[PDB]
Amino acid sequence: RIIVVALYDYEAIHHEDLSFQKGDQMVVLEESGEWWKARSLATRKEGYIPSNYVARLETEEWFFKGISRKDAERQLLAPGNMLGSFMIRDSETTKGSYSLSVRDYDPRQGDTVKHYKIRTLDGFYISPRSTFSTLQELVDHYKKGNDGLCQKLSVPCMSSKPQKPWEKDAWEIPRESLKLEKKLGAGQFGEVWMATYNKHTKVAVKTMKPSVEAFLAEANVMKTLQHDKLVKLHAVVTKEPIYIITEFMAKGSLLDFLKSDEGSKQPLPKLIDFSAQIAEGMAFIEQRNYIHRDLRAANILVSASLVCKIADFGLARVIPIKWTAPEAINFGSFTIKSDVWSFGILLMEIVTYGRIPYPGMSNPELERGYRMPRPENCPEELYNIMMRCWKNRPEERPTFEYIQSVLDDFYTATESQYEEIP
Ligand SMILES: Fc1ccc(-c2nc3n(c2-c2ccncc2)CCS3)cc1
Ligand SMILES: [Ca+2]
Ligand SMILES: [Ca+2]
Ligand SMILES: [Cl-]
Repeated sequence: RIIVVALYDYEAIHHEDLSFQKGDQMVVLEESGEWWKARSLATRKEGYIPSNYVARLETEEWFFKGISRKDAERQLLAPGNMLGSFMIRDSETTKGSYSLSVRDYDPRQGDTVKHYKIRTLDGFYISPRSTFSTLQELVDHYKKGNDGLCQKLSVPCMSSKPQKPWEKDAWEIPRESLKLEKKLGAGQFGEVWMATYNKHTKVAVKTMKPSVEAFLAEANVMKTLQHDKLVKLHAVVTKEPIYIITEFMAKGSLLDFLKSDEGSKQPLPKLIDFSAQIAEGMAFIEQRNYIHRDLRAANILVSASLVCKIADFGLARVIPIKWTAPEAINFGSFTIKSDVWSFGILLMEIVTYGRIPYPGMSNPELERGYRMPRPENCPEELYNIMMRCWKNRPEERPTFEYIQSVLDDFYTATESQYEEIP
């Protein structure tokens, strides 16, 4: 007898899925991954529901599960929030513990987010003097007054409806299910379309010009590489020409967005954030021991809410020298370090708002030790990161883990990560 509650509103759009509202209790009948079979207690109907839409602490309006410090910082500084906006989350360095992230303001620094460790007793407390038995007592307390905090607690961080999962057992789909509506891009190997799946789910389809099974297997490799900074691979059409179905990114490629009007209005910390998300994705690729082979702003997608994701890596294997490292050009040796070089070039693209890497220079001719000069708006240390990425010896290039760690806390000293309260 398992009972869960709905965290968000969900309207059914399939044959056997259920419609429920925020707060509706339900009885779990079967747990089958992204989709569970359950029975509503309000409608008494048995059907399918998305797992990530229900919980059995998560039910609290001020708790956010599985999110990092940087993620909290991003979601709190997002539009729709104010001073005092806060959240309680799973600690990222203290496994099993919790942390509080609060939005603050201060001149000369702008809008910020402070983070406080929450210590579990052997109850909870931020300050040893003021202790609480439940987290709800903590939040209720600090909503009354700072009491040591950077700011008085106000309203929980604005919750965002999660991504609707792909329908069950729909990895291989019939072509008739798709209506390719608007061509977004074309190339030598195929084209890219904005399309609709079964009249309900907007997706992006990549049509591949005409081995079948081997490519299919490569796609089966890609499908298991799921990450928030990697484009979600939903479905595939098997009959030629092969269609690759992925999630739709509203603002398209990072290149086009940076060259766009809205992109030119994006400040430097936002660019740093973009490249930090890209670095995180490439770090996920790095930990899994894989290779992108073609890292550029053109191969990075941007969601509607300004989220940068890595797209279509590994497709290159089934087949850009300015983004390519010397060790990969002269000897065809492609490794993660060449991806680091490529990431340096990408960094340069992002700071220069999509500008061509070596302007005025043709592909031929680096041997004289020439590196791109630092742009006027580019920070010296960021340029230092670029230079570290552009090193002749591949083994002397930084890891994507380290690069991500540096870019994430680019404006924060290590000591200033979590505020200390006596
Ligand atoms: F399977 C895939 C389908 C489309 C793409 C794709 N390739 C490019 N863009 C998109 C894309 C566009 C819009 N939404 C999502 C992806 C934009 C510039 S080049 C990649 C993989
Ligand atoms: Ca500086
Ligand atoms: Ca500290
Ligand atoms: Cl029942």
